[PDB]
Amino acid sequence: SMSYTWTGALITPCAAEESKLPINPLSNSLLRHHNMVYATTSRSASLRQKKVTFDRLQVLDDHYRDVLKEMKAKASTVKAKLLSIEEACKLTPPHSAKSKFGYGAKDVRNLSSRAVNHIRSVWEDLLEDTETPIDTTIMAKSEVFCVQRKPARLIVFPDLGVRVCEKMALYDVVSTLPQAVMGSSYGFQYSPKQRVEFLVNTWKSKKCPMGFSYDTRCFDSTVTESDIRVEESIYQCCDLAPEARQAIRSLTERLYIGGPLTNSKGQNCGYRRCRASGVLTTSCGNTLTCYLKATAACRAAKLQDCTMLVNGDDLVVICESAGTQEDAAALRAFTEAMTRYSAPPGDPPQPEYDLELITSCSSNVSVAHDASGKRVYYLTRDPTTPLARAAWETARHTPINSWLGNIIMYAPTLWARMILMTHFFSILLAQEQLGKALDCQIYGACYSIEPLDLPQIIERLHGLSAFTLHSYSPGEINRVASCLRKLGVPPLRTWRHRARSVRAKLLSQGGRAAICGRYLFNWAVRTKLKLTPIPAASQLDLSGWFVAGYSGGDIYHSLSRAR
Ligand SMILES: Cc1cc2c(-c3ccc[nH]c3=O)c(C(=O)NS(=O)(=O)C3CC3)n(Cc3cc(F)ccc3F)c2cc1F
Repeated sequence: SMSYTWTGALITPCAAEESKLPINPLSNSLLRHHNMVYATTSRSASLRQKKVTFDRLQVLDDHYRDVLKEMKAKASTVKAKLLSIEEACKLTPPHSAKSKFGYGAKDVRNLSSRAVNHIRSVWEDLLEDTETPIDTTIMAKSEVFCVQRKPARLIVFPDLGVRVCEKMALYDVVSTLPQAVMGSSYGFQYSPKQRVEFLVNTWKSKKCPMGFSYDTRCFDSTVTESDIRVEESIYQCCDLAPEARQAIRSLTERLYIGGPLTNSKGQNCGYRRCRASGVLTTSCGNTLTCYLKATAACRAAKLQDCTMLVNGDDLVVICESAGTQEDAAALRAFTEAMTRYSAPPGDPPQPEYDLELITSCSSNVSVAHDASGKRVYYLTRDPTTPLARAAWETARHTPINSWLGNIIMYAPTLWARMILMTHFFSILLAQEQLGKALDCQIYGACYSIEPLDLPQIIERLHGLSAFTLHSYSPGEINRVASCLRKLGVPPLRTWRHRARSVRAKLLSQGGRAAICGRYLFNWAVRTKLKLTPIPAASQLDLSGWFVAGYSGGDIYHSLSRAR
């Protein structure tokens, strides 16, 4: 069946759309080639519609059926809880899209009578009606990139009331079921340090390792109605409250398998028969589907001792080599099996024999040295997108600060320490905003974090070595330096100079600012300050940070104030 059908109505914006990076003094201090930075808009939506619309042909076999039964036997151990309305309301981001029914995210979070009444009505409707397709809005996503232009990605999501109900029925399922089913292969249970440890230990565990990343083209569009019903068959193995069982059944038939598309103007846009990108099950469902197809494809390909690491549609496989020619042929057999399963490749996978050459979750393993000269493995990535987005976020107030998420997740990297920390601490200190909480995203969930709490966050995630790495690889240094020339970012010497300045100012303030000066900027001086465990680090409640993926799932993970 076609992933989408269209009526001809356009994918419309709801307000004015900015596509060019503004010429602003603060962003220009970071990145001077402003014309290279752009944001996607609804103006390119028709190009994306063409790419995501195609017929799916899916052929299932015994390997697929065998793996599915194995997955369901593991799902059968799970007991999932129905969330109360209050619990589901607290998981709603403060800036989540308002309902079309007269209330918004602040009303949901405040448990306003109108919001609660409407959520109760939507819940009862899911329990009573098993078939009426649920309306969804389709919008073009506004995302920033560096040239060499991508068309806008499309986001499809139901109304706020339905999103609260999805949490009630499925938040516990999507949070706990993936690790129960996939075990160590489930990527979202790992912090970046745990992920690098898992990749390095897996790589070194093979007698002669071979690894590859597998890029499915337009994954959400490749997801069939059969895949979404198979995903529900796994959720149904949980012990569930009867209302949760009916809600999951109704949500599957009325929303997850497909439904009508409406634009921002209220016009009928078309019909979807594939994965919606903006529902609570997007991450979990994609992860399960990708794991199932890949596990079965490994068996069809006769790949030896496969270890998968899956995050949604992002897949990396590490296995035992059977020799270069045999590996090349088995990888072609894997691709053929994935294609039969309706997961054809974007670019053909390539066998890799060096762990540092593999890109998974847009990241690669690299090596640096700690204060003792000991080798420390860590995850890095090409810094082009992070820098382009940091420049955008400097010129415009954006709802999500990718720069803050990048400092947290890529804290050990040369580029996050020398450029992102220096730039934003310099600006925030000048604005007396170091203690102002900002929103960022970790594995798709929204968190409100104060920049002054970064040292203890980084220590907990990455260890104290994140503040002592030096002797970065020549390849990594070259990639960063080349990116700076390309984007017109000042060279690393300028960053060191700016860091010494903000470091002095932070130290002069005492308190949490001085802890930022000491730990975050010790790299900038020859006269190193002594770095001991931060007392606040052991007290941090990082429950919920690295449990599951929630991208597109409308999840907020910071504390709700009492009432
Ligand atoms: C080192 C490291 C950092 C991240 C971050 C991450 C970086 C910066 C800020 N905040 C973050 O969370 C994410 C991530 O953005 N997750 S997500 O669910 O929104 C997914 C995009 C939909 N991931 C998983 C992931 C990354 C892809 F680039 C692609 C697919 C994926 F699953 C990571 C894996 C890692 F090894």
